[PDB]
Amino acid sequence: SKGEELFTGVVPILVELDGDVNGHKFSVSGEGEGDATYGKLTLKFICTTGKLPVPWPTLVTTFVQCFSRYPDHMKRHDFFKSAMPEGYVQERTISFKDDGNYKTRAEVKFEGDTLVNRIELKGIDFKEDGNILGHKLEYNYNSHNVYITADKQKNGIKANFKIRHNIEDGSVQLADHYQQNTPIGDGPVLLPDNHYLSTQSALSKDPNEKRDHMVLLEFVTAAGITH
Repeated sequence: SKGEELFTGVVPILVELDGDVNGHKFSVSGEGEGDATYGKLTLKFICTTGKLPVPWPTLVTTFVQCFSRYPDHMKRHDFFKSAMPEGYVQERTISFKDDGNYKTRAEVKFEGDTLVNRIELKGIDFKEDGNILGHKLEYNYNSHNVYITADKQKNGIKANFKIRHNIEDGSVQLADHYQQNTPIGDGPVLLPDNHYLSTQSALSKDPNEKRDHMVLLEFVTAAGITH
């Protein structure tokens, strides 16, 4: 795609989110950069409204799959870069097993040379002292497979996957994800064969930062297609 050529180097990223979870309103701003050549993301997020009212890990998937590394032989399956620069809408329902749900709608597109992810998040049905509103999730992150399929009538894609959040008692909080993405612009986009993105993420803190924040280092590779 022409879109692909926009990602051969390091690209600066901005993330802006506004959220309302059970009437707790909040905002997050993030900055960093992506290097799709290496499937690599580096960002720092800051809650600008005070304390974040949900655990940071629960927002990772919401906070730019155009930075995944597509092997050369899988170039024809990279919807995400093909929609650039005009971008794509990304919508999800995230269902926290035996707790509430997030519904997210985001638009991912270039503003100048910067790749931007603008998100609105709404959370309902949460338990006041469940794992989310009760802040019972560990500050860490597991490795997943994101299963993608074409969604031809939308000129886009779907994804379906299961995120695992470790709980501080040693258990696990499942977050089922269902995702749909729709291109914004009028150039041709790539409608892929079924495949998956293999993810890994490391969460950390900046020792000099006293605002509520998250540092994220993430690597993602497309897989599941041999030729």
